[PDB]
Amino acid sequence: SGSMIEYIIGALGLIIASVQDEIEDYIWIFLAVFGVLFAIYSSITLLDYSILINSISGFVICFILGYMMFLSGIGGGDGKMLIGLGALVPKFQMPIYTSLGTLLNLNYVPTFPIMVFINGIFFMVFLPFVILFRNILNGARPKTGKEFILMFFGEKMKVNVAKEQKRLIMGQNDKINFFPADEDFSKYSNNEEIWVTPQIPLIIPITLSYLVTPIIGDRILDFLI
Repeated sequence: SGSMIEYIIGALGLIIASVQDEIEDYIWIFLAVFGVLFAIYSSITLLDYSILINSISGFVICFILGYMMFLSGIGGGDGKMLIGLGALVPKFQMPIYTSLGTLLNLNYVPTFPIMVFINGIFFMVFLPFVILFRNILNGARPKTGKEFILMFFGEKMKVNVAKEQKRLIMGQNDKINFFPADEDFSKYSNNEEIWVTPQIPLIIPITLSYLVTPIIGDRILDFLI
């Protein structure tokens, strides 16, 4: 309940961010700045050096965790918006039910921004299953080997619609490259069926996570341990 006005602004940033899909660069930096500036105002106003400290700290702890996630190559992307969210909304109303939670929850530690990510990553684990159905409902069945694997991670449509939506060619039948990105690598095929990369941006699960975490908190970590 405390830091409400703040929370509402991160939510905006992420919904703009989750929807759009370059501007991902302007948003992250804006969140940090408004956040830091905002803390100054609240601090002097509320008269609590308490506020400012978590903020700066939050920005820092997050820079390190993502820069490391950046470096330990995995993170690849987004670690950045978790960064900015950090120096603004670290710490927000939220239930804890784990030993780790008592830890993630502390003085400087940006609890919510961090939590929003963890709960966010598990969500991404539903994705392949989301696409499994999108594909079922799309009236697509698999005829070959890699297709089954594909059924979970890719979406099948006609080269007409393929080019129409101008997507990344993933492969035909078993000629699948599960990591394609020669641009639209010569879409040279008949107006037939093809496999392509979907655009389900990990940004979403994190935004869903942003909104649900305040209600969920540590529960998922609990059940999964």
